[PDB]
Amino acid sequence: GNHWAVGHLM
Repeated sequence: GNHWAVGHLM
């Protein structure tokens, strides 16, 4: 679906 919380790596 939507990419709400994805890819939170600095």
